[PDB]
Amino acid sequence: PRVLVTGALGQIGTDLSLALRDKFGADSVLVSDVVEPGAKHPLAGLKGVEKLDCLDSNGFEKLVKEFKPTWMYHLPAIMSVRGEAEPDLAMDINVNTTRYALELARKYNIRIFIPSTIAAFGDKCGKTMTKDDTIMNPSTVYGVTKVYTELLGTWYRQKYGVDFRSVRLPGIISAATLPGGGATDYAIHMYHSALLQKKCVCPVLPYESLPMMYMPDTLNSLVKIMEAPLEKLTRTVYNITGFSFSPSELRFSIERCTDRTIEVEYVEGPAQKIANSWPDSLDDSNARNDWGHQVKYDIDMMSEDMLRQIPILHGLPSL
Amino acid sequence: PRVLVTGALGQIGTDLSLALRDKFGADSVLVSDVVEPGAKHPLAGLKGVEKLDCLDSNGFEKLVKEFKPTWMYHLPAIMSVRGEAEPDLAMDINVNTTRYALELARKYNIRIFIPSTIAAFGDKCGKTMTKDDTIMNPSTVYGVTKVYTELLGTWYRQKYGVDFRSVRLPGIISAATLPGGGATDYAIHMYHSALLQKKCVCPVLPYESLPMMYMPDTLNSLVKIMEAPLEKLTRTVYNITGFSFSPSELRFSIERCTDRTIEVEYVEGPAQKIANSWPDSLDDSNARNDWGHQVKYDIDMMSEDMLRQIPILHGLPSL
Ligand SMILES: NC(=O)c1ccc[n+]([C@@H]2O[C@H](COP(=O)([O-])OP(=O)(O)OC[C@H]3O[C@@H](n4cnc5c(N)ncnc54)[C@H](O)[C@@H]3O)[C@@H](O)[C@H]2O)c1
Ligand SMILES: NC(=O)c1ccc[n+]([C@@H]2O[C@H](COP(=O)([O-])OP(=O)(O)OC[C@H]3O[C@@H](n4cnc5c(N)ncnc54)[C@H](O)[C@@H]3O)[C@@H](O)[C@H]2O)c1
Repeated sequence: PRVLVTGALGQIGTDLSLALRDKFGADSVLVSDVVEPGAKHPLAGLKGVEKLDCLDSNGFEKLVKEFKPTWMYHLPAIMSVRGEAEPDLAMDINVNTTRYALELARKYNIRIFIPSTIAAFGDKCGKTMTKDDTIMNPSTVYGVTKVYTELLGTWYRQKYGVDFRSVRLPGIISAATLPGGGATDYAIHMYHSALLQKKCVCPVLPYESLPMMYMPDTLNSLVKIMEAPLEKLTRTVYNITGFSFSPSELRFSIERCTDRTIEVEYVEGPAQKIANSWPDSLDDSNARNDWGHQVKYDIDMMSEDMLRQIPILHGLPSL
Repeated sequence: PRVLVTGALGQIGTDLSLALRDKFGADSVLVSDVVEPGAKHPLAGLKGVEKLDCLDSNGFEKLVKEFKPTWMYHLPAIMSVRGEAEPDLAMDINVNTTRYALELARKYNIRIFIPSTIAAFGDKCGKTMTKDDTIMNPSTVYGVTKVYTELLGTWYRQKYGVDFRSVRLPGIISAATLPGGGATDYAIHMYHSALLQKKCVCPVLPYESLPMMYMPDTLNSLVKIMEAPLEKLTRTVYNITGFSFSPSELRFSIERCTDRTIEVEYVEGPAQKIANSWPDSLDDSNARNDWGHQVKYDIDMMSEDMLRQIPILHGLPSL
């Protein structure tokens, strides 16, 4: 497998890029992003990490044509909250980069991964154990563009035989890289605002349950879905989930793990109406069945690791 | 009541633009298109006809700014058959023109109608009396872009308060336009063939039912929906239908009228797989109930009208 990741320097890409370099050999992985990594970023100083604007279609084709990837994880998008404030940029990046990637996959025979999201859903979806197949009525421009992503990929599969694969990722939690302007960002800032002990102001309301998942489970599935023989895939897009929580539940979990009575001031934010139009939980039976999606981490295990890891990697108070 | 039409010179835009000039006075109406009207084009010569490529937002804005519409019907799109063969074009037009249209509706406070289509539905929609809210899995790039069109316009309404209105149009019959190799244009080829007493070569399978509507009812409806008080509109996107027929029912209808046999040879054309994935009929009761959508022509009525009108408009043989 010769693998290319676009949008690599972000939350997902960072841990993805490292896990692919580790699993497959730093030689077999090329990675790229619009910016250059800064001084402290985990992929800084590493070979095979290019600067590439996915909107520059010639640059995109030239990187691909030279590297001859066989897999591609196409990760750039503008996410929910920031898309509502910069919608022109979200229409650009999430439609046009997506289109250039599908065309390069076709032209150059690439198995292509594009994440969708629970943001593709909206208030008519069936919010409890949402099925893979249901009414799609997202209420953010982000989700809108990702419904397009899902349908456009599936059409490329049908029309040209392009091996397009996707999963509707839920809230993904990690320590390495701080998230990129979505609603689930609160969780990770709570973990920090527990460490520094400063008042966590949480934009999301306390009992708003969302599907969520910890990064190593997320990394395991990203690869596993892409390892799978095409014949085992009954569809192109799949719900996967780790487990659901509310911000009062994260608060509690971190409150156990630390032995502290930490402060959260629930000052509602733009994220709130966004989250509320999302499902409380997904049915991911079809992924479990088709290609063996599996979770190990529960919410308490996640906190253990998280409070243990931010200090190492970022240098906040330890123990 | 002031009115911009874009893509005003095609099938719908010709009989919409003439209906609107009549009803609301020619000084209220501006029609535009990327192409000039042909000398034999109904709109030839006439005051109030403009040439605009909607891919150029600056010109669209200019025209919009000069004229100052209260209303806009935005009609340009590459439909289903041509889209599969020219997807680059379908994606540019169906997505980008739509984008610039909604933005100008936002910026200059215009009531904006953009039609969707039954082609936004796929094989999972519920093919009998299809509902307004259902699973939307389009088998065409056209269909894919129209779903995006539905969701991006619904989001414009919630985010900025744009008055976005839309209906899913069934197959649309009119004498005023020629038999192009489109998806539902077998119906219109079978009339010209019938008066010419040639054979009809029908690419669509003999008992493929489809939602259809005779233009009269479409122009009535396209206006009824744009005249409605906002508070009556329970939704942004409505199914409307006239009536469903198959090619064999349309055959029995023509022949009842001619009192001759006319012979049709059924083959496979590209239209067949596309039309097979579309529904057999639509539930349009939301459109009846909120804004009084109504249908006057049945299939015999329509055939009688078309038999008359075509020789008149295109030189063909008659009775
Ligand atoms: N992390 C989550 O909770 C989550 C959930 C669901 C889906 N996703 C999906 O995962 C993908 C990435 O998520 P993330 O959280 O890692 O994003 P991020 O915002 O952390 O990273 C996005 C990266 O894209 C890069 N980028 C932006 N525009 C670019 C361009 N034009 N060319 C090249 N690179 C560009 C930025 O440099 C950034 O590194 C997105 O498609 C997102 O919808 C993430
Ligand atoms: N005809 C049908 O039965 C039917 C059914 C369902 C939905 N619709 C929708 O109704 C709308 C109009 O359909 P139609 O039947 O008149 O199609 P049409 O092709 O007959 O007319 C389309 C017009 O768009 C113009 N155009 C193309 N590119 C343009 C651009 N860049 N800028 C400005 N104008 C451009 C074309 O010159 C043409 O005059 C389309 O959205 C179509 O998807 C039509």
